[PDB]
Amino acid sequence: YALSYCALILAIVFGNGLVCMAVLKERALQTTTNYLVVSLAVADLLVATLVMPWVVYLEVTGGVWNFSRICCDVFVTLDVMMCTASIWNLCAISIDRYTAVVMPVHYQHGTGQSSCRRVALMITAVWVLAFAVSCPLLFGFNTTGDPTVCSISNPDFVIYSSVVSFYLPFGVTVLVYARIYVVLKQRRRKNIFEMLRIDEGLRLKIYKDTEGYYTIGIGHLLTKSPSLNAAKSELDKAIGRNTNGVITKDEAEKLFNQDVDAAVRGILRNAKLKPVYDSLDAVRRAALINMVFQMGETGVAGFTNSLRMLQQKRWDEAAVNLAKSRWYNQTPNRAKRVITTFRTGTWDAYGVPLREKKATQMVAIVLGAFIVCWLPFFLTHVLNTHCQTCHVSPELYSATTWLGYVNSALNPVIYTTFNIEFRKAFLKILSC
Ligand SMILES: CCc1cc(Cl)c(OC)c(C(=O)NC[C@@H]2CCCN2CC)c1O
Ligand SMILES: OC[C@H]1O[C@H](O[C@H]2[C@H](O)[C@@H](O)[C@H](O)O[C@@H]2CO)[C@H](O)[C@@H](O)[C@@H]1O
Repeated sequence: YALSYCALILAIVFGNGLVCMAVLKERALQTTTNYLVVSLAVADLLVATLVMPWVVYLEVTGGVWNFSRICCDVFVTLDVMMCTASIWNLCAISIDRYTAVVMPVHYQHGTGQSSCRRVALMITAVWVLAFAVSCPLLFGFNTTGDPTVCSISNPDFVIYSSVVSFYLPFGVTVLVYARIYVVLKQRRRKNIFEMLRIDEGLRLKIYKDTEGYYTIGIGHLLTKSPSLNAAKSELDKAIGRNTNGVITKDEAEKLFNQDVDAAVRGILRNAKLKPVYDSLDAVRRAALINMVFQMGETGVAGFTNSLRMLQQKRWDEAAVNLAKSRWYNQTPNRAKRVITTFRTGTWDAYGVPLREKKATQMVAIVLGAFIVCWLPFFLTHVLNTHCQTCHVSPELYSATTWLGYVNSALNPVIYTTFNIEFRKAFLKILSC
């Protein structure tokens, strides 16, 4: 393992040096996921420039350390800190996907805004957790039986780190990804009910809506009066018990299922909206209900141009038509999802986007790469220092460590493999 390590050294500063270059420059690649990928790329850049040079020195000698014990402590803590930073970032990303999968319509909205003061706080956390875990070595816990041997030999620390460095964040991510699978495997279609839940949202206490009117449950307007009494009075009336401002989920649901009925009926009694709704399909019908839910039977009746266009089955035209509206400027995201539903006649507007599936797939493999690279070590290093049946030759140990450092240079090879836009930006910086 003589020049091999030096090859790896450059491979790591090369790939992850690019990964950073791509994100910082490429507008498209500047997303919350990627920003965490940067910090993970930084964990590998530091490893290659502050830890592996010393790993290459201890390799040239037969495991003899001629430098200050203070210089050994720094070296060993950094090695722990980066590896701690890696696995934990990796977990931060896992949760990031979990939210993009479980709550996909909200994820897109909450990544398109001042969503850096979160990312900041996640990266920060991960590094500060990284440091605290490693710092004991710095303040004396790097004890060995000979000063020329520079290694983590402490029986207590090794157990601690193994849990906090690996078996905990690994256990988190594995159980997160367990749930990612469960959800994506459970491809339940959507309907009018799940649609409006997303768009309207569900609340149990009374609240003032966008117009300033008292509301509760899934967009149910209680009263246009400025009285919180009248609101509760109408709320009781609609449920059949003295609520006092609060309801249950299931109450909220039944109240909603009525409003949807009233919405259907309201349209069939309308002399403008009925012929449209008859010539629409189960799904596209659902988007008309949705507009009338948002805007009432007569407001929706005022898109004369678009209502005809939907009857004449001109879908694409109607969509470009409805964008030009005051409805769109007011609530532009909800419009985009209703208009897409009309255009396509599908619920891909409320699904998990392709872009995100492909990310969630990618970072499953980056995680896979890790556990394959680092699990060998954490089993060997634990069993070498807590020993009874030490079938643990130093030849093996050098491999398990070698394998662990190989991991760093792999990430950018995975990012080019599966992500097209990285692959695009990488050849863009290399082509100059
Ligand atoms: C089990 C807890 C544990 C956790 C972490 Cl993050 C560690 O650093 C990777 C170690 C560890 O042995 N480091 C020092 C060794 C010797 C120099 C290189 N390096 C191996 C990568 C370690 O024993
Ligand atoms: O506009 C018809 C609907 O009015 C209420 O719900 C609205 C209301 O306009 C307001 O709270 C807000 O803009 O959203 C919700 C629906 O989007 C009624 O409670 C509904 O039954 C009507 O469909």
